[PDB]
Parts: sequence; C-alpha cells; structure tokens
Amino acid sequence: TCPFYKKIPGTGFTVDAFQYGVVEGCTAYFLTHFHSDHYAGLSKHFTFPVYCSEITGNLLKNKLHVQEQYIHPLPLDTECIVNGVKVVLLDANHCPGAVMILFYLPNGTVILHTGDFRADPSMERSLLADQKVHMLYLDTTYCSPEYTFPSQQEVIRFAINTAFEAVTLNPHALVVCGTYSIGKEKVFLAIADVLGSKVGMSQEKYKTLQCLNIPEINSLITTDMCSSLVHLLPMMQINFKGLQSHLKKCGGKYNQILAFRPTGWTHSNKFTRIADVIPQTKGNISIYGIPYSEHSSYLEMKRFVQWLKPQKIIPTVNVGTWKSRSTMEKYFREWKLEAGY
Ligand code: NI
Repeated sequence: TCPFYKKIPGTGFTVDAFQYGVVEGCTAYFLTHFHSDHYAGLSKHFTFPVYCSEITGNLLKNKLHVQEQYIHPLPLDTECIVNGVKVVLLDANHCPGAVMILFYLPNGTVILHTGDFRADPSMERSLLADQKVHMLYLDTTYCSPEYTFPSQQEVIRFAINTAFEAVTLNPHALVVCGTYSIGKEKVFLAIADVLGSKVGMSQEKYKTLQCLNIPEINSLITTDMCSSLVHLLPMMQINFKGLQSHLKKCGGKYNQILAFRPTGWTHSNKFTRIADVIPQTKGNISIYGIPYSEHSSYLEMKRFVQWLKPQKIIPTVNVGTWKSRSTMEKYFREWKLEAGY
C-alpha cells in the first residue's frame, strides 16, 4: 500500500506515489523529478492531476505520453495555490527539472519535502530562509559518515584534463560516457566542449535531452555518430566486452577507447583522493569510475539539517530495514544535540 512517508498530512496530497493504483483520498499527485523509481506507474492512461516542474512536464508529455490536460507545470521560486493550499517548488540540485516542495498547511504547519537533492549552502538563501519548517521529508540516500565525495567541480576538472591529455596524445582515441537516466549531463558535455566535438547518441537519448531547456543544446549534441568523438552509451555497455564491440562498429576510425562510468559512491572514496584515481585497462580500452554524485554527502546533509532546524525528520530512503532506520535516527539526535535545537 502507499507508505506513510509519501503522504502529506492535512492535505489530499501525495509525493512520488504513482505505483499504488488510485490512492484513497488523493486529490493531487506531485512528481519531484523524472527518475523511474519516482515516476513508476505513470503512462498515457493517467487521469489525475500531476504537479511538477516545467522540465519534468516536457518529459511526461514527450517520453511517457501523458496527456497535456493532466500535466500541471509550476514555475520555481513562486508562491502558487493548489486545491486551496499554498506551495513553492525550489531547485533540488539533483538532475534537470528536480525540485523540493514547500507546503504551507492551513493549520500553520510548514513542510519541506526534499525529493532527491544534493544539499548546498546556496539553498540557505532561497525562500527557505524566510520562515520556519516544522517537518522535513529528507533524502537520506547517503546518511552515514563513510559517505564522502568531492565537489562536482573537482570531478569535472579531473575528467576534462584526463580526456584532453589522452586525445591530444592519440587523435585516434574515442571517448565514451555511460548513462541510464537523466542527470550528470555535465560530465559528457564538459568533455565534448574541451575536445571541440558534439556528443553523439541514440535518437531516444537525443529526444530526452531536447526536453531539458539546456541553453545552446542544438550546438552541443547530435545523432550523427560518425561526426562525433564523444559517444554516449547505455551504462550496461560500459565494460570491456561492450566497448570492444562498439569499437568494431566505428570502422577503423579509432584504435583506442577512453570510457567514463559516473558512479554514485564507491568504497575507494574511503581511501583514495580524486587526483589519485586510476582506470581498469585491457588492451587499448581504459574505464574510469568517477564519483560524480547528485545526492548530498553525509556532511552536506548534516549542515543543511543543522541550518534548517526542523522539529521532526521523516526519512524517505533506506527506510526498509530496522538497522538502517535505527542508525539514521541516531544521527538525527546527534545533530540536534550538537546544534541545540
Ligand atoms: Ni533521483
């Protein structure tokens, strides 16, 4: 059944609750972002109102064929009324079009639902600064102190310099970047930019990127593989067998592949710095795992919460085991006691 952490008390609202059939008593279904665990269940046959960002709205229309009459896009950073309740959408610093939702309950309670987010100090100067938040529905994906990772900027720096050096040494080397969802576009766009190439990709993936309101996007991507030296492939094909196979398809235009796998976290983060990352190599193929996260590190999460000082925290990730739940509740208490709220 719909779990309690997907329901907004004192409203008829749900968040990211599309795979439970009709939820008894829901008058408006909110979608934080276009990732499949979140939209799971949406289709052209959905006939309830969906509230979301403009970008998520382009993807529902174009990729899932939801009918226009049911898609209700809202502008960001703007006080809006939905079924008699004031709401604001804020940027979540996750994937394109991803939002957090502020709900102002008629009784005076204020609720923030983070969706999926990477907490940042910049959020301390949004509309969130202007009033108190009583309950926080928190993205707890990496809520454990082992989860450190570098900034997005430091990771992109590493990737740009790696690719540029490799291709300047060998002008017959191909760069390939894996993907399975929206998010992490900066990786492949930053590499294509330093190399003076467009990124080439399948027709489905080009369609997906064309929904995303990226500036000058017509100049940066293409479906013509032959004219591109940065290819995107399904993440599943980013392995030695998959890459050899792909290289055969390029018709002796290339004799080397340098490939990037933007993971979330991996245990080499516990020891290794970004400067000291190395590839797995077999022959003329090298594969780099880079820790490009669109979720909060443990420290970024802790800082955001200690700044927000909520009265109650409701986790939305890792809730399925008692050991996880218990561990998270302990960090929350530590954070509250250290900060004094
Ligand atoms: Ni997500």
